[PDB]
Amino acid sequence: MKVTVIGAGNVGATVAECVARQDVAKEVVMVDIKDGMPQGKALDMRESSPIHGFDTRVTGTNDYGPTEDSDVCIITAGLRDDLLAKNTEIVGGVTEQFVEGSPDSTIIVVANPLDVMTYVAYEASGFPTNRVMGMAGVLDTGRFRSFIAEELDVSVRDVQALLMGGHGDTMVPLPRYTTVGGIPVPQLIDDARIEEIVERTKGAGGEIVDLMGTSAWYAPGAAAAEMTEAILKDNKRILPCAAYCDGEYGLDDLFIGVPVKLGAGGVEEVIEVDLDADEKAQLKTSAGHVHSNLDDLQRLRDEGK
Amino acid sequence: MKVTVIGAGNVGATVAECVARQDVAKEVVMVDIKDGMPQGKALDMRESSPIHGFDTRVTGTNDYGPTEDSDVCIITAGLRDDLLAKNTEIVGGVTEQFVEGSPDSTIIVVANPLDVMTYVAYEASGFPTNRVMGMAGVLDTGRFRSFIAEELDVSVRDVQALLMGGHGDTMVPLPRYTTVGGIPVPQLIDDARIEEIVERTKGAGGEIVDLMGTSAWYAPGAAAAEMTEAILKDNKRILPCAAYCDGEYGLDDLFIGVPVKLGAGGVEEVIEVDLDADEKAQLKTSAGHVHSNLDDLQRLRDEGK
Amino acid sequence: MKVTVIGAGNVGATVAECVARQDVAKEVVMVDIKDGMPQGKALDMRESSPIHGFDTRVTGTNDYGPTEDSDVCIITAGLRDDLLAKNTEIVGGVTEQFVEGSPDSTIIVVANPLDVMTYVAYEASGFPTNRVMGMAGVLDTGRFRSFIAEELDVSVRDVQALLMGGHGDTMVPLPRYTTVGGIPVPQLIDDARIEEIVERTKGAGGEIVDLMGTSAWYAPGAAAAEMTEAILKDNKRILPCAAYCDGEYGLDDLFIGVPVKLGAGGVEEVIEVDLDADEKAQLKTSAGHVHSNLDDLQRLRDEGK
Amino acid sequence: MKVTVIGAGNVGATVAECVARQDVAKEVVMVDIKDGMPQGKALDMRESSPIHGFDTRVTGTNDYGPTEDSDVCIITAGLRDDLLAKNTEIVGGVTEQFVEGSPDSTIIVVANPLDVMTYVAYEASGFPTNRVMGMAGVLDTGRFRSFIAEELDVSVRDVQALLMGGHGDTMVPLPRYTTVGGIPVPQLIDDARIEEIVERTKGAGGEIVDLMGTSAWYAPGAAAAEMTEAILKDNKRILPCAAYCDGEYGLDDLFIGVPVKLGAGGVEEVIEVDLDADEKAQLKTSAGHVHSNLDDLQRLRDEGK
Repeated sequence: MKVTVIGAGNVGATVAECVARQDVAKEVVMVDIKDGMPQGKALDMRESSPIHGFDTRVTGTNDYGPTEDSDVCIITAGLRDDLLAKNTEIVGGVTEQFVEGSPDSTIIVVANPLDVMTYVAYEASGFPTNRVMGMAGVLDTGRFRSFIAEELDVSVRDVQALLMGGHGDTMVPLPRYTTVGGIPVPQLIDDARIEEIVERTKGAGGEIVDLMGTSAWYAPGAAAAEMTEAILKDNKRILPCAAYCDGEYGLDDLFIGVPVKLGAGGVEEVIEVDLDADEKAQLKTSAGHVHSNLDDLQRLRDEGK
Repeated sequence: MKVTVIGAGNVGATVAECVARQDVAKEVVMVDIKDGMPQGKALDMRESSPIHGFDTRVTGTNDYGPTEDSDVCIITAGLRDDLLAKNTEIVGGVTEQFVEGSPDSTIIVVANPLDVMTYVAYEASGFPTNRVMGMAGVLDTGRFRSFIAEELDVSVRDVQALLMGGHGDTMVPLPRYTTVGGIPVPQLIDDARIEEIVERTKGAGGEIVDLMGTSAWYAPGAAAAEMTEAILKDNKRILPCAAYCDGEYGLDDLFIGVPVKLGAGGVEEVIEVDLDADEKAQLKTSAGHVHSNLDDLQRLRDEGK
Repeated sequence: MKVTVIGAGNVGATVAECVARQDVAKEVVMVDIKDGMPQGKALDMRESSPIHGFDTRVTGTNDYGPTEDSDVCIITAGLRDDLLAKNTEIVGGVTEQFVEGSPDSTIIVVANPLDVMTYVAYEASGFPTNRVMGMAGVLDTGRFRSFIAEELDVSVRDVQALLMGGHGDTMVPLPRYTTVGGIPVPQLIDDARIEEIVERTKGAGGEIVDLMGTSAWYAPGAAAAEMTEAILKDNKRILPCAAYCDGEYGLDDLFIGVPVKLGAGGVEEVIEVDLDADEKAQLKTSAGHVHSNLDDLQRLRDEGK
Repeated sequence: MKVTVIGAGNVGATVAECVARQDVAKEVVMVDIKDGMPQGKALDMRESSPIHGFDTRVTGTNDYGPTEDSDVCIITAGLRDDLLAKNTEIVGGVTEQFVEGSPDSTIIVVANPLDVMTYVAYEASGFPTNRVMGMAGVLDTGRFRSFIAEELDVSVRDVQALLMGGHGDTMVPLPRYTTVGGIPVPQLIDDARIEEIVERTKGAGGEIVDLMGTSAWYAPGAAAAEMTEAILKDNKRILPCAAYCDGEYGLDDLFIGVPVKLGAGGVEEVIEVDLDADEKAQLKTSAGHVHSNLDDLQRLRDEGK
């Protein structure tokens, strides 16, 4: 099996290196427009291979030829209307370039705004809906779990969480569907502290930008690599991702963050969890925000932007 | 760090090999009364070490000298009144033999009946209550999770469960504290099927005996090795184990299956989860059964048995 | 990918569990004639899967239906003329039963006498020579490396060794092709001690039988599982195995222990290392012994045995 | 156990993340002068911890307080006379700052020029010679092995190599002490191709700089993390590192690249491999170059630089 990562910056390179370390794929190919960068990073990773002990071949290139016949593609290239326009162009374009040579692939998008970029890639791909998804929920939940584990001083291995919706303010937290060793977290942490943690999770990306002046990559890269492993292994992970919904949660014709079953078939099922009145209202708001962005897309298209 | 496993039969040898494969401990020592068995198994494991790639030294012996200054001890030696008498003698005796040379150790008991044998070891040890525990819940939950994952066709990595109480009929299942990707399992599986799975979990040990004519070891060994890793790593796992309860769940002066935080301090906390009326009634019944066994212990002591 | 293990005794079950723990194959199937044993062991392994964290499905059966469309098969069923006759019957028979349903598989034999049983399986298989091999060298080298690492008090990770030929007296040790952190072992250990270690390696199987009264399984199982991983991953391991030689080392028409490149194509290359006069003489003797066994095969066939 | 990494740039952060992923240390602390960078990177790594599944706590700070009572320290801070002066100041200074709070630590230096910086740190540390070493050989050998594995199309797991001396032109390659599955590489690759690979290894750092415009970090970080693991695990790895030599190879009073045994005692032994006339001449030249740098140090000290 063969994996392509589009974009060889911090996030893309992290995806590539994490997939290569798993030693499941035969090859991982980084493609990027910047001459020499994917080549240098790939060479550095290959030189690390005997030390870590993986045989996955890592390649870097500026052309799409070497990405041909890929099984999985992770799209990380990407920098309100200006951004939507700029990233739409980047994501749509690289998707077109990629799918010509890999018609049987499954695509994982990591570009903002994430739910809308997932749709942009789906449309440019010509693939069925199950073959395109976005990484967000796994990062958001990894963050939430890390904060919970820190608060309780418990192993991260025993904290599980479900989060839905979009990123940031439109992210939909589900503390009652967050557990520690099977125990719902509201039994262990009080409401005010849970709400503090929810707010930190919503702003987590910006928090890191504020500290170091650029956005995260270790956790975003790990999250996309986990989704890649599930596809390659066909192991049926249940993870929250940006996925096409047809009727679930009463949403339709929409890519948004939902729990899914992931395997060789891409998004094999969208799981429907019970949401109470307030949670439905939050999800409705988040869906409204995705539709707003979709509307802006067409307006910007109309205007030649 | 150094680990002793008392008993070099199928379960003990599995504990030893699993701990050695983790490559955390410097040494693992199997001690057993049968001349040549722990020696042969340890030699076979050492000869496997370059193939698997672990440096943990595995030793086998018939004497307690080589177990001295151990950090963790897992007691697996062990074959109603006849059994209680026989295993009490074995477990109490090996505990006495062991603790003389390892006064600073933490003990994990794997002998039936499990809750009572955990007490027998505690009493023979002279250790504080936090330093002695029994393996049961991790095996029971591993079983329950495996059945759930099989039923839903989902990754075992995404199924979590909490079970309390004793083994078998007195095991206390908590399906509402069982989740798949964060989603409570009763939302996904209907009541009749959940009850089928609960009953299979209760009888799981006997099921294997009925198939192959002797009791399990891969899963019991893995479970005790997981508990050992938590102590060695001080990683604060939240796991159900037979632990001393002082007031939790309204139980007192009692070792029974409860969720605990495990680390270098042994049982560092007993976590109290919310139990509804029926669950409390089930736990009360299970506690009653442990007390019955404790009563039988003293009767058999009185009678010279 | 799918792996079958024929024989669910100590060695076969170890192969199965080790392959399942690697979490590379989708399924591992143990087949054995003894009702209930493979079923019980497979169930125990499945119940361990959430504790260890693997999604490979382990199945046990008494029939060959469930082994169909396997990619790799490891044959471990098997108990001088009496043994050769008995194991020839077992190995030839199970091979016939297996290949009917898995015509595209690669076979790894673990039955004694190993070089001759590898040929017996090849003949019963109808497969090309590259698709059938025997496990011996990886076990012998794992043993030799473990003894060297113990003698020097160095990591097993840094000791490498090459051994050729058959098992036991006809095993061909190559101390000058044995290194520690790249340093040939004769520079570190003196001749008399190297010869002690060579003799221990030759008798290692019997040593364990003498200690515990039955033969090893942890290291033999690990060795066959390593060979299985190489095929599944197509990672091009260079390992000593019983392989068909056409001209290499001047041997012809012969399965015997040689360094090979292993990948998806089975034995992809037989590597020819330089042997000095004494080493050639030893290999010639070992080949003579394999031919003797091959001769006995046909004599026993002639005699209706 | 606790690990400090001085410098939170690409290399230091890679060391930290690699050590944290091993899940052996309780805590890893990155310290760096740049406000916010180690904090941001550490937060990103902590948020990745539930996804990868490690409990090692990663901390970032601009002060040395949080590094106190560290067991291992990896020094990666650091940018001919100008460089020697600049890095001497950085390395000596951070060493002084660090050892005040961690008097029982072992130090691994990753700053250029590597052999001389290892001495600078040793002198600033007040530690015995066994407690200070430099990372170079493991990176150089990882590179050489990767090139060999690529050339032969074999697993990196089966290629081992020994390299001594300094970095670059003064690096001392030992192709006859380089093996593939135990087979010396000159038996498989011809002289001209081996020399090509040796020259590529010598210039490997510059090759990457030439491709991407900045120096490597995946492989350098992996190499220092491997050395850290050996100390933490006390596993007795035999690896080439910059270590203090007292009489070995006829060198004296000198830190230079040699094969060593690494464990809890730091550099526990310097192993002496047999060198032929040409190899001795190469090592003598490399030692001459280290002494030249040592001489320059004192000249620059004399001159107030």
